[PDB]
Amino acid sequence: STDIVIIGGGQAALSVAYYLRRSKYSFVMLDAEQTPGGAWLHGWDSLRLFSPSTWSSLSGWQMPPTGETYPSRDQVVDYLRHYESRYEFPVQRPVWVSAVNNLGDRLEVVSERQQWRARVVISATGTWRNPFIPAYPGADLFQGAQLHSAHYQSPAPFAGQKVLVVGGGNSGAQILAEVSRVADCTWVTTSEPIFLPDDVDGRVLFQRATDRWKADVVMVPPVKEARERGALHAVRPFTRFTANGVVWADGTGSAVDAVIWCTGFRPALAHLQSLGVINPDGKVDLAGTRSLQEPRLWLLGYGEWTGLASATLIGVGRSARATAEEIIQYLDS
Amino acid sequence: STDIVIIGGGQAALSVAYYLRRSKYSFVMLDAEQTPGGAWLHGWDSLRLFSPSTWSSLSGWQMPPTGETYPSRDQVVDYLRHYESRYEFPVQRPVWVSAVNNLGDRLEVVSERQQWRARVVISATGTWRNPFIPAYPGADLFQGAQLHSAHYQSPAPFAGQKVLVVGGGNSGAQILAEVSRVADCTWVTTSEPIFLPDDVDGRVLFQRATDRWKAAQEGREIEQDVVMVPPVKEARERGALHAVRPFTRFTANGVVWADGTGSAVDAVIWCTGFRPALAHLQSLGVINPDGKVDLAGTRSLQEPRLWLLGYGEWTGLASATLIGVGRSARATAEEIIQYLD
Amino acid sequence: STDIVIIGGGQAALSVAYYLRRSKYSFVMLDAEQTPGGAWLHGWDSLRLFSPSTWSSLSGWQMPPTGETYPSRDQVVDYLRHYESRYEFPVQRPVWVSAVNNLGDRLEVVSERQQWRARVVISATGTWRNPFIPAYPGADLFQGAQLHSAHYQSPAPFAGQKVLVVGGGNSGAQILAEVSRVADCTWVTTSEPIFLPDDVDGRVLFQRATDRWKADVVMVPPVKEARERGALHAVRPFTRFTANGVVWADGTGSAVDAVIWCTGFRPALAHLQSLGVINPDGKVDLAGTRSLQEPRLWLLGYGEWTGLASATLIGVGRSARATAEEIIQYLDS
Amino acid sequence: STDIVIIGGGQAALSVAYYLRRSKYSFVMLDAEQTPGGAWLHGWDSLRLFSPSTWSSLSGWQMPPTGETYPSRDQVVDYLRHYESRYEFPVQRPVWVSAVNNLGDRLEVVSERQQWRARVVISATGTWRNPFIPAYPGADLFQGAQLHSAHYQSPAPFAGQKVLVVGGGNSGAQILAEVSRVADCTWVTTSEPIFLPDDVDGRVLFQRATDRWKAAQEGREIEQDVVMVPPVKEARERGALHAVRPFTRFTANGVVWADGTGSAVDAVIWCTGFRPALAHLQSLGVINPDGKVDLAGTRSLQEPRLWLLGYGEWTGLASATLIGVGRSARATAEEIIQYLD
Ligand SMILES: Cc1cc2nc3c(=O)[nH]c(=O)nc-3n(C[C@H](O)[C@H](O)[C@H](O)COP(=O)(O)OP(=O)(O)OC[C@H]3O[C@@H](n4cnc5c(N)ncnc54)[C@H](O)[C@@H]3O)c2cc1C
Ligand SMILES: Cc1cc2nc3c(=O)[nH]c(=O)nc-3n(C[C@H](O)[C@H](O)[C@H](O)COP(=O)(O)OP(=O)(O)OC[C@H]3O[C@@H](n4cnc5c(N)ncnc54)[C@H](O)[C@@H]3O)c2cc1C
Ligand SMILES: Cc1cc2nc3c(=O)[nH]c(=O)nc-3n(C[C@H](O)[C@H](O)[C@H](O)COP(=O)(O)OP(=O)(O)OC[C@H]3O[C@@H](n4cnc5c(N)ncnc54)[C@H](O)[C@@H]3O)c2cc1C
Ligand SMILES: Cc1cc2nc3c(=O)[nH]c(=O)nc-3n(C[C@H](O)[C@H](O)[C@H](O)COP(=O)(O)OP(=O)(O)OC[C@H]3O[C@@H](n4cnc5c(N)ncnc54)[C@H](O)[C@@H]3O)c2cc1C
Repeated sequence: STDIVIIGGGQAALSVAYYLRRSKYSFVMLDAEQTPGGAWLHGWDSLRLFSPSTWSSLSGWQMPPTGETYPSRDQVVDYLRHYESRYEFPVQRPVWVSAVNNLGDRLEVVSERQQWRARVVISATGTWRNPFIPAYPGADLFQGAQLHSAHYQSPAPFAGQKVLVVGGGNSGAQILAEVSRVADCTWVTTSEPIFLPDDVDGRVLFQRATDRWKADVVMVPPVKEARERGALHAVRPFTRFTANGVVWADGTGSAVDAVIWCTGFRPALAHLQSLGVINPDGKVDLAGTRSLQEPRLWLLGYGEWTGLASATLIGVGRSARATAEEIIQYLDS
Repeated sequence: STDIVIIGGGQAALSVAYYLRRSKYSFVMLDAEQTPGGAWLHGWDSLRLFSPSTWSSLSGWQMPPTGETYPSRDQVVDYLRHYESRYEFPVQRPVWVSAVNNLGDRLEVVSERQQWRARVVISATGTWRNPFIPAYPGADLFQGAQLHSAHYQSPAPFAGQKVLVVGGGNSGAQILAEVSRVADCTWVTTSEPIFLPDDVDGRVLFQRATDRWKAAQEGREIEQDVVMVPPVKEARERGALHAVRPFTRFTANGVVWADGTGSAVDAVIWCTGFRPALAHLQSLGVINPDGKVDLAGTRSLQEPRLWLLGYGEWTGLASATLIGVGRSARATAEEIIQYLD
Repeated sequence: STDIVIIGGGQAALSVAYYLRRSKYSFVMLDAEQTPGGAWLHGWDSLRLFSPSTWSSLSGWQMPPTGETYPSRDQVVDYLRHYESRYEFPVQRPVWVSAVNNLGDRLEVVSERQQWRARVVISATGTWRNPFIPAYPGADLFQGAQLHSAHYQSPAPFAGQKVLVVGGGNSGAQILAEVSRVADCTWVTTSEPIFLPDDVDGRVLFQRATDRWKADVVMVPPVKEARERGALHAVRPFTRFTANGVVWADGTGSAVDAVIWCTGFRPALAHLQSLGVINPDGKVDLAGTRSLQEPRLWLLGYGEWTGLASATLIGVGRSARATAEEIIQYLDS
Repeated sequence: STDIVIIGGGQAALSVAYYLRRSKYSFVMLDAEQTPGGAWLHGWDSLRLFSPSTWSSLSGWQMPPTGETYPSRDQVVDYLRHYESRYEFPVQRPVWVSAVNNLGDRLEVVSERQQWRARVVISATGTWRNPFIPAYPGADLFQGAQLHSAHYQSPAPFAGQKVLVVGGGNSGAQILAEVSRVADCTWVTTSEPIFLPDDVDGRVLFQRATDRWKAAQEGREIEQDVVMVPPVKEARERGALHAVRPFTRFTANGVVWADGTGSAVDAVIWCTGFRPALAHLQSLGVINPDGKVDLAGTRSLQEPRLWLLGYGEWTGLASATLIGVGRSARATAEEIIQYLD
């Protein structure tokens, strides 16, 4: 029976925890992973961030520099691990929160073995656990291998395969870049993908949304190398799957052994279905981070819908600070 | 490492289990509840079915008869309890399945303490755990009590309250009927609610969809409501089933209607229904934009080792009813035995 | 060679014309119809507005009252006719504007027989001429009659037919109500339709957006009568057409002789394609009424995207006044 | 009241007309231009094709040869003029078709002064009249000159200017090549542009899509750029084909790039291409959300008395080219003669 339950223990949770720990109110953080790390523990082997440590730091404690390379997955995990420990956050892991229940004057946060009664709940569960794969005509038929980027690890199993990498943006480009080295790939995208200039990192992502808060594909090394191997040519979605291929709009067929779906993610709010707050679009209605339908619930770190850049290391701090503030207001009054 | 994992242990799971247990293939059933009973364990005190035991029976073993008329919640729980035990289904409870993962040639069904590798997964998790409450302007402001029908228990806490019962169909009518006796209620509905004739039960629900399933099967063309259970009939006689149309917004302690007038509201009981409770399938990527899965019959198009059973009209006409879930449950079992053979 | 060309001569054009005519600057209005009236000239026979004349008036001159009935189509046409004449707007009709061309320091507004050089263009062409019919699998096959609400006139040709009325909101309900009297109808809608209370008119539409600017189906008589004949039951979209029917999700077939598509309209900006300003969504990017890409172009009266309630008689005046203001500013400076 | 109305009178219209004129059925061609020529009448002064006359010929009558290499705009206009006249196509010009209306058993094709009742409509209106300019933050502010390639004529007005040529592919490269000589240009492109080898013309465009049409026909599986025309080659030699990536926003007299640096820009030539010019089909309700029509081949699914020809890859591989439009034009004629028979 604590004041604030933070569901999830990734960078967003950590961020809001940084801003609450000095306050009066109790909190616990529940996270589904074995160790610290958030979704980063499930990045592919070669995954690196698209901006340096300085543009990939949570509030307070900057990510330690990395030597001549954008931060690696393990390095991000490390930093979250150390960050969590540095500020001595009380995180219970592994814990799967199945539901958040309105018991009247407390919310109940429920897992298999334990429940927590709370005055406030912050849902910071990210997106990784809710990957999106669009349904195409023929999916029933397609015998070949299918793997969402969430679960992409290494290009080895795709060695020699006819592979479709599906979905634009950074994951598709980074995965294509890697898998095109060992397999014959086609990048399928809904729109012609748009690249940043070679000399700017994903900082420009943060910065664009700082301009918008004052009111596109990063050319990371592998992706740059893939341009040089003439492998970033994208095409438009196919019309349907066949048993071992796809048919494109022009009526032609192609063989496909494997599709890597880099089609992104939805907010992983399963644990909020019990609250009735999940809107038709699979999100929650918010003002800022705050649930309109349930104002003791805050949602943090999910995407543009919870705050410009909130689903980034550098960016999640604005809305995390503001969430902490609004929550401290709520609980004072 | 079994052949079929049935996620959930409500009447739908039971139904498909009845049809697989005689086969060669292994299965286990995982269910979230403490005991047998499915969502029925969470019905309100006075909840009764809208059709007799004969029209509320799973395959094989009929529900034992009940007096005067209509089976009670406990009686339905009882029958599921006994049904499960009668056919000796191996159900692990309580188990919360958090995700279904594609490991290549097995699906992994995952809970906190245990995982199961399976050749086939049947998701029969119902809707109760995914109640729907529509957002209205002002929900942020509304200080008064809010309770979805999922959690409605008894009218006692609403004693004397100004209550909105929101949402038509059977739950709203049955809850209104009960809560109007002790509180001042307004039934708010998107459309004028439509009542069945007083002398027909929810059997007509089943029957309509049998006509429509005779139609789809045979190939013929066809075309295209509140049961008057006792309490609901009584509520008509107390002139209490007058419904009005949605308000425009909440205020801190009321709602403002379209005409601009305000009303005080202490409590809103949302009888606005439920979505399919497929949280455990988000990990599979199969959840479509409408929060469902794309199916042919019960079968997942995107993931054909996954079947979905018992959720609603979208998994089969009448599949989300005791009597009705058996068609699609038999056909799921058949299709699954085909797949594995 | 005038200062302002107003393309289109419906209520939106009229509205902005009311606000410019007292100013210094010249303007002409070009409209495609034979007579005054805008899209109203193409309403079905029984079409009436969903709110009284007082809640269906343009600026200045109120619509004359109507006796115990919401204003009729002819009455709206009449009022536009008289309104246009009352303020002596110079409207050239019939004139089809095919394109708006950037000639440097003038825009050129082009029709077959005439061109106009202008400092400013206001596009107030409404939506009627750009009806939307969604494509369903099987449309190629469907032999039966098809008619968008734009062209619906009377229920007589549907006499005895198996009819699908497709699309919710007011047109579907009003057309269903009428056609269900003489044909066997199914109302197909993407979502369960939501009715206003019986004693409130489409004024509540205006009012909702006045609340939002300070910051759903009207039960018109026929539609009320149709509820009483138990005919407003809606169902969800079918999955596909067959040659003489549709197949629903449950796999069942139904015979359909006729589909009336009440699936609405897009903005009728064909004449702006030449300007390059039509965004991917088939609209123009705006601040208020003003084209971002082409700031001598204003768009008025189209929908929520040009202004809350701007596509209504009562509502179009806010954004029409503001357009006139912004245009008078532009041309002074 | 004719059988077939062909809307538009460019090379696509001509092509399908070649294939219908020997048939029994009447047709008329309506075209918006003052003279024959299609969009070619609006090409820039120095515009030449990217492949020789032999690879730029419509069906039947080949384009007459040209010296040194590559047919000029006037030469293409000429050939369309003569082609139209040679086969005596009845083309009404200038006629702007504003809408195509379904009157039941005829389609009505409408212009200001005249209407035509038709059993079949072929929309062959190209893309030129629907140029695309993407919106960037700051477009409201940008005071400097803006000109889509559609209207580019000559580099003279850009003399000495700081110019952005926006958009890759052939137009941007050809316009840059010309304007870089007289102005200070930056080529802005979404991706690094890719050049064909110096010794191959836009024939390779046709040929790629013949391989792909041999593939679709025969049923085999297959898989899935700037021609180095003379001026463009010259521009490489002047080191002027260096492209950069889109800027982030316009300012009043410049752009700000991603790195945060600013540049002055007097003029932007948008070589960002074209959409299908189907305005006259909005009235039919057939325009899909992507601004196209749903087709099987050339044929409208929603309105099967409507065919669309010559627009791009979506109406047929290479159909928006002189050499390429003939496959789909023959097949359209065939399908239309079938329909009417
Ligand atoms: C492929 C990829 C590349 C990216 N690259 C970058 C980059 O270069 N720079 C950048 O700034 N951002 C990047 N991001 C974005 C973002 O920083 C990561 O997505 C990060 O995972 C977001 O952290 P989070 O805390 O919002 O979500 P997560 O890291 O997912 O944290 C949520 C935590 O909550 C847990 N959880 C979920 N549900 C429950 C439950 N019911 N009960 C208990 N725990 C639960 C999860 O297991 C997880 O441990 C990238 C994202 C992806 C997918
Ligand atoms: C108010 C109301 C009245 C109704 N009245 C009738 C009636 O009169 N007659 C009739 O025939 N039908 C009626 N129904 C419909 C239907 O019979 C019930 O909804 C019933 O619960 C459907 O059974 P099910 O097995 O499909 O779903 P459920 O009964 O919910 O069973 C699914 C089981 O799966 C479990 N589960 C969910 N998620 C997980 C997970 N991740 N891991 C493990 N287990 C999980 C649930 O806890 C539950 O135990 C009614 C429904 C409602 C809401
Ligand atoms: C079925 C229906 C019912 C409605 N009911 C109501 C109601 O009850 N109350 C209410 O307030 N609103 C109602 N509306 C909304 C709105 O008031 C009407 O749509 C009205 O038509 C909008 O007027 P407008 O001037 O924006 O558009 P329009 O009336 O279409 O005016 C545009 C004019 O521009 C012309 N035009 C188009 N393109 C060109 C071109 N290229 N060159 C020259 N001229 C051109 C058109 O022919 C037309 O004459 C309704 C709309 C519909 C469709
Ligand atoms: C810069 C550029 C370079 C190109 N170079 C080559 C090349 O080298 N080789 C090659 O093979 N192809 C080339 N193309 C492609 C193609 O040959 C041209 O686009 C050509 O115009 C396509 O012919 P069309 O008949 O399909 O379209 P169009 O030539 O535009 O003809 C359509 C006709 O219909 C008319 N029209 C439009 N709307 C209406 C209406 N509502 N009513 C009546 N008439 C209407 C138009 O005015 C036009 O006269 C090029 C295209 C561009 C833009």
